[PDB]
Amino acid sequence: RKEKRKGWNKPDAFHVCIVSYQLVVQDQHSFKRKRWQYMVLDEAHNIKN
DNA sequence: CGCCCTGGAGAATCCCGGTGCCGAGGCCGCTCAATTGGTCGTAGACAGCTCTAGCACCGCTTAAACGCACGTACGCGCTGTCCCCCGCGTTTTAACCGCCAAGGGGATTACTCCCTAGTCTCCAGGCACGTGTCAGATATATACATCCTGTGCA
Repeated sequence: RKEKRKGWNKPDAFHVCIVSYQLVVQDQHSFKRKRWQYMVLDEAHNIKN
């Protein structure tokens, strides 16, 4: 993940990113820094709580 | 034939932004032991006087300190050996959350009696002190006890 995040910030290396549900719990501090346009949730019956 | 010195390579570090996050401090409400004064009685500093071991000293009387000479043997330097834990990759488990919500007992706060001991008081007696007495260690008569000497002998 560090190797994925070293081409991350300054330029645009991707038009979309694929991140698992549970990884945003640990990496929430890193993912909250970058601005985003669309964040979509699959099978929302998880987050329902 | 194989080793210091150089050069290429790699990665670990330092430092400078860049944005989200939370408790340090400020602000208020409040509220209780510090502050001020008076009363009261009480131990500490000031002599006072005394008395007693520390101080400085002098001179026998040994007795450790010292200087040195020898020495020998273990601390140390060097060398060969080998093996054991570090570095790294691959396997395996501990712990967090999600589900899906309930109580539970133990220190806290507040209240409530109740009785053990501080304080005061007087009566008595007991252990620090002075003296009696024996234990141990000390210094000296003493009855033989071992050389020395007249001394008489064969």
